[PDB]
Amino acid sequence: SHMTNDTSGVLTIATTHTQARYSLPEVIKAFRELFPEVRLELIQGTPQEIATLLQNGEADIGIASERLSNDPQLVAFPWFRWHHSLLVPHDHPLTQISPLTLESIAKWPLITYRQGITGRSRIDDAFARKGLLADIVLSAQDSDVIKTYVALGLGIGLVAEQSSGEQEEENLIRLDTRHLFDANTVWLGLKRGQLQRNYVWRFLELCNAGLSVEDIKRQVMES
Amino acid sequence: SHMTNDTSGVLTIATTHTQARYSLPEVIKAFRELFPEVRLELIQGTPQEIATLLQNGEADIGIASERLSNDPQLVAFPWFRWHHSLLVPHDHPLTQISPLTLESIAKWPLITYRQGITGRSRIDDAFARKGLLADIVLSAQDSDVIKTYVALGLGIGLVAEQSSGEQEEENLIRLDTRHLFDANTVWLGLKRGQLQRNYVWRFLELCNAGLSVEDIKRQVMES
Repeated sequence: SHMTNDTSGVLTIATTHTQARYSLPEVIKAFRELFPEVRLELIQGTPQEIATLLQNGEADIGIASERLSNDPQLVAFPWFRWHHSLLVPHDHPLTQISPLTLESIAKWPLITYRQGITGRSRIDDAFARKGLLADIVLSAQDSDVIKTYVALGLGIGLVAEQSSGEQEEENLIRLDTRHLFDANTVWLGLKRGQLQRNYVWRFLELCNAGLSVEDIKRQVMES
Repeated sequence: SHMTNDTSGVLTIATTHTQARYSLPEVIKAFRELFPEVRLELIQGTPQEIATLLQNGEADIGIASERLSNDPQLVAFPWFRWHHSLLVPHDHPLTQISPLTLESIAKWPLITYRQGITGRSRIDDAFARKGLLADIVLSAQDSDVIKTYVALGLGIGLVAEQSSGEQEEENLIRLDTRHLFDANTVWLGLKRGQLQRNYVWRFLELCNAGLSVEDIKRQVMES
């Protein structure tokens, strides 16, 4: 097979709860087969921590939807795009509405992410187009807390579509609302101007077949 | 409790992933029956955030295992005690190793809470008594990330025992390690010298048959 079979080292990834649970596992699987002798470590944190770990060299790759593509000291690459969905009890009024609207949604107590995490600004901007503030009864740092309080009757949720919405957890159900909110990007961030072991560049290629190692590198070293 | 049918206001509780998921829901159900007209809001955050929100009055009650009982500006009451347990795949060597010792566990990749959160220091200290550092292969902000990576194969997990609760892990098993680590405590904190609405005082009581309302007030106020 491959030439990367005795490649060794330690790849440290810093990431959020969202990608840790809903996107990375697949990629990690692929990477462990490809690089069996490379130790992989993860640190979970907020976007702001992820950016600091990057600028200190405490992590090799940072993965999040916020603050990586706007840091002078990093360089970030698109991984995939995603949208929020509505998470509601299986028989909630909103399930007998249609077309779903922002007006519609703004009527219910809302359970979603704190500011500056998992696309929260997209939710806010969506309502702002209609002059509205959302009724936020729970500010979560993760989709799992959201599911708990939707199940518990406290309000409806806005979550990342990939948080599976919640397909398994029965009595809950995801309603697609692509038409109401703008898209998000998950970013792959590296420290600007910093050389990296081979398995680091290879790792970006595994998340996004659309990236080329040459172009990524040429672009980290621009400065 | 028809005395309190028309009690109204906003109760803001600040808390961690752990209690938001595994202990509060029950209490919150109780509270919503008792106080149907009071609006309940939750903020999820790190223990240090929680302390700040209390200092600022941005939250009425703070609930966490760390940093509340040692802040000069807060007053904290014990809610209950809890221990870590060991989360491993169904067919893992550790399920075949018997008596489970620190030294044994120390051999494997650990997936556990980051320092400062969900009793991590009970873990570090336990190991330090044996001259050991744990191999942290993933440092987590919450127990669901830990579940995902243990399931994936990355390593074994040290998790709060209470996170087993619901939809309990398919092909994972919890091994009892109370004899190996010390207990943790979950605190209920209020701002010291702060006056409150009647329902805040009740929430605390509702949480703990131990404390009475008068003793809570007396002790928050005494300084």
